[PDB]
Amino acid sequence: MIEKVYCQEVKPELDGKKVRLAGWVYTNMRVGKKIFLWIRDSTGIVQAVVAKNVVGEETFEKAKKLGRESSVIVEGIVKADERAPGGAEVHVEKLEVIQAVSEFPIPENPEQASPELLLDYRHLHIRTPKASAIMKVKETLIMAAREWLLKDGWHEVFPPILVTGAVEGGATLFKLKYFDKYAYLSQSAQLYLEAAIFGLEKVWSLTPSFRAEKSRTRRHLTEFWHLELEAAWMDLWDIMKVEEELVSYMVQRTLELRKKEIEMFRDDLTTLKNTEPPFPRISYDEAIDILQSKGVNVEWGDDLGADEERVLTEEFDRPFFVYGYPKHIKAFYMKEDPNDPRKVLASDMLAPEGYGEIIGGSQREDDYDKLLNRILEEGMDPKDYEWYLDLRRYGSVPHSGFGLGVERLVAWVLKLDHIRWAALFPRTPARLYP
Amino acid sequence: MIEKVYCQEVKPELDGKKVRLAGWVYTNMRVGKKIFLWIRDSTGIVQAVVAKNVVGEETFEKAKKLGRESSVIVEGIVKADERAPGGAEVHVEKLEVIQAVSEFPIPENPEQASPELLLDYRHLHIRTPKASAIMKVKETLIMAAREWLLKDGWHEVFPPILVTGAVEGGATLFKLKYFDKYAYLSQSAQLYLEAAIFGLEKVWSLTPSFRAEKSRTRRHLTEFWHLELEAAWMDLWDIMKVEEELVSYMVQRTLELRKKEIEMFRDDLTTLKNTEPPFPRISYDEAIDILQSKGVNVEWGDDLGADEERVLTEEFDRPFFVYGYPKHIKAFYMKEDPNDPRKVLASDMLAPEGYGEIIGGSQREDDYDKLLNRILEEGMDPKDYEWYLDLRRYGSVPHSGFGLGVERLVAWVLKLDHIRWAALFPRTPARLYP
Ligand SMILES: NC(=O)C[C@H]([NH3+])C(=O)OP(=O)(O)OC[C@H]1O[C@@H](n2cnc3c(N)ncnc32)[C@H](O)[C@@H]1O
Ligand SMILES: NC(=O)C[C@H]([NH3+])C(=O)OP(=O)(O)OC[C@H]1O[C@@H](n2cnc3c(N)ncnc32)[C@H](O)[C@@H]1O
Ligand SMILES: [Mg+2]
Ligand SMILES: [Mg+2]
Repeated sequence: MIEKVYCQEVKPELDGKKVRLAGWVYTNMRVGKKIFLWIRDSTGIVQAVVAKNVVGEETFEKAKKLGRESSVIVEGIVKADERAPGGAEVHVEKLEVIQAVSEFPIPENPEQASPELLLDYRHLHIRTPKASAIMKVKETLIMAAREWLLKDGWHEVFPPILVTGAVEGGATLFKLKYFDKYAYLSQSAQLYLEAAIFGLEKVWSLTPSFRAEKSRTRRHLTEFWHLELEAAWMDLWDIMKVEEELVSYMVQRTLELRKKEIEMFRDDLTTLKNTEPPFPRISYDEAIDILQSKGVNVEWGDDLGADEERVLTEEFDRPFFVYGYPKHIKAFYMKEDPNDPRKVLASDMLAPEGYGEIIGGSQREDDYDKLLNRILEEGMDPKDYEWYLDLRRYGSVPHSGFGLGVERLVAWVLKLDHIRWAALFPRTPARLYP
Repeated sequence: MIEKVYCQEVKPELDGKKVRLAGWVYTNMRVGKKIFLWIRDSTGIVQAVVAKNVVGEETFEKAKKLGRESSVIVEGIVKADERAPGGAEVHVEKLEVIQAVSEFPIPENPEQASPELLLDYRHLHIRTPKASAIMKVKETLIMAAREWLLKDGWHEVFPPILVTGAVEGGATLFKLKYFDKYAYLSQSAQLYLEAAIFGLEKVWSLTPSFRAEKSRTRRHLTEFWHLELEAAWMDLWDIMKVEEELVSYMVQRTLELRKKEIEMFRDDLTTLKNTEPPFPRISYDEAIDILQSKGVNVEWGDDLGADEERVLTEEFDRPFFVYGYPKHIKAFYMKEDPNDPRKVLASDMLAPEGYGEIIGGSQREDDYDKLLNRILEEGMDPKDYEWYLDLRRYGSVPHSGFGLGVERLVAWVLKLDHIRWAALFPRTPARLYP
């Protein structure tokens, strides 16, 4: 490959040096007698100045016709100039047009288009600066998680996606034909992580999870990226400490590295800056009282839906925990509160500013008889869970874990109006394509 | 959480210090008047010495009954002793039996069991030392890949799993009902990575890929982990350089960190040590000649199946490339060799010692008309690929990429007898459970 110079490298200190740019036309404007092509690549935008008496009539005429997203190679000499973007421009000596484009279907400001058009052309939308900024934020949050997980001594595992058991209820399970049988798409790797702690003690995975959720909200995808941890020996309170340390590190590391991208989306970084341990903790009981005090018609035992969570977040300026939920609005695998068996040792972590749940976790039931009884009570077939019950037969230990919704976290960090914008190619009940 | 001391931390320098172990009984033997419990955790095995006159009759009797995989907490004093494992043992003061076990269904040497029994109890098999060693190797290879990818400036993305297009042929596609429509499970994220290079230039993903492969070989899973890279500007020769640099780094970093685990599986590390650039490169033409010279009944134009690849590997002592395949045994998206349009600019990387293909990659067709013609020739519906064709309409650039099978790589590194042992919970046509 003939090596290129990235746009971000075009700096005043390169004055007088030859560079080869490779990228796509961002804008094309005549300035005086010259053509100014702003060329974008994955690192920035550089002004390339095309002069007729330097490149010749043929090249000059070709340059006039280059619309947005035309692919080009540009060779020229860097000139330091304070008026130019980045303080330096390229005086073009050679222009190779790879493909001229004049009708790119995403507008220069994509948010002047209908969101439905942007989704119809999602494969083109992702190359635009704001959409790409979201993907850089997403990769940085995940990089940060892996740094924290490595340092704190967790083992990464690669759990199955094709499964035979519901983790989070049958209502949101995708079913498929699998040769001579049927399989489901995993809603969560949790049960497999619970198997893995017996060999590795502290484990995590990052997997796509699948939820056949009919409701078309701004917080639900049918496919999402799910960062899950499970640990031997830890109780609910221990796992909550892990959650706040991990999320704080993810957010602070991403503030450190991606300030520029975040400032494209936020006028106020306060809640992100506030994201350090210890996070506020309220009981579900306290949540109900806060909600009732603000006029919300909620009764103890009711689920906290998105609208309840929204009002609740008004009282907080950073992520916070709600803990100790009524048993029967939570999943079958959760350990009862030994002080009050009406409740389970569950906690959710909610983001402020209306975003609501980003993590769901719990301490797991570690008693065989109790777990089996709960499976039966929920109308589940113990045969589908025999292997999971085995974990309570062959050296059971107390353990806890949780799952983080990566897109939910990205949506809060960037104050997105819909979770879909945090997925490279979002999947929702009416959207499968591109 | 009351803090524990990991088995690996029990060292002679801790002589006289109190420790709290937490783990599972590995062996239980009476030695003289005492009970020696070897306790395993995720980091090793420590000898815990239980003396009747120290712990009392009740505890001593409980200790006698602890079989393999009994879960225990042990508090005691470290004593340096050269006869003990790791040069140090724990003199037990307190033993808490969490759950006594006597009938763990995996034998102490698992390979004395039928592989079918181990798979039936896969959730228990994964906690055993060899199986856990495979998972530590797998996580280290992947950690190494991410280190290399970060340093070399690639962006991580999170592509879709629910899709509408075959990347690697319709024969191995899983189909499912998706609300009012149908979806497929991704065979490969490649086409989406190709969209993403227009914004990010150099991208990668690690995703589960799904292949409805009926043939029950030792090299095929129906679900596998797929590390894929795609890069603007790079041709086939460029991407081959990336492949050998990445794989060499993965293997060398894993040799550095996981020598102990690898030596559980290999008597000879030579081929791993040999894995540094430049890898040998032979053309498909050369491969055919080598094969014909060794008596293999292969004709130019024929696919190189697993048995052909096996014989071919005999001539190599490290991974190697085969390049320049006949067009019609390769996928629709591959760029024709401009010097010889009977061929495409494809290469596979084969592991030695009979393992065969670990990477499939190519330069991609970047001309709209050629790609459309190929889609039509293969009986594919251009409507399902309109968005992919769009990438050749809106600023097309030359580009190349590849996919690495993580389990295939692990199987070669550890000289496994079947790829299934490299998956946490393997999926094959007859195996969906646990
Ligand atoms: N390992 C565990 O303990 C996780 C547990 N088994 C679990 O699946 O919990 P959830 O609360 O359903 O999901 C966990 C998180 O996953 C996200 N999530 C859950 N459903 C989601 C959906 N339909 N779309 C997008 N994100 C979704 C939310 O952030 C939620 O807090
Ligand atoms: N991004 C790309 O260019 C990849 C390309 N779209 C692709 O899917 O190529 P394959 O050669 O089919 O698969 C790539 C690798 O994926 C692995 N693989 C492919 N099929 C596999 C299977 N059924 N089981 C286990 N591993 C399998 C093999 O290592 C193979 O070399
Ligand atoms: Mg939840
Ligand atoms: Mg292949």
